[PDB]
Amino acid sequence: NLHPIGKIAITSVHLKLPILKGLSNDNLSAGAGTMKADQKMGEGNYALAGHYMTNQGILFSPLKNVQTGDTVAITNMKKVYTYKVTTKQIVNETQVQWIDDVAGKKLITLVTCASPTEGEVDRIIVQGELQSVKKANQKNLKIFL
Repeated sequence: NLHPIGKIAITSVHLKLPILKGLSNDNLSAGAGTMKADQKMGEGNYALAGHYMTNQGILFSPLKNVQTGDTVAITNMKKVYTYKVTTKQIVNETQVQWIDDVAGKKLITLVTCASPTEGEVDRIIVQGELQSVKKANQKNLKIFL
């Protein structure tokens, strides 16, 4: 009953998760939560956060293995938005500007803890630039199966 609004896939690290609205603890434990109220796929800077791991095991920790040039795809089941990773950084939690819209860019920004340890102050940031928007047909949706 979290009601996913989409899905994210990063084939390079075998990540496939629901996208959920907002950063509730439940959302962050189940998938990628939207970091801003008003963001839209394929527009501005689409920001998503998830826990590094849960009780069960890994969640967003595979971000640590994502490299520049990797593709990240999201869908709302209407269109598929494919982004190409332009940076991966470990930053301090205070660097909130990473999720801000950037004039003349269409970005995705993925955020998780730098580690599972108590009171971790650092975050893994994976950011990418929109490469394509395609109709959510069988061919383009396959990667989300």
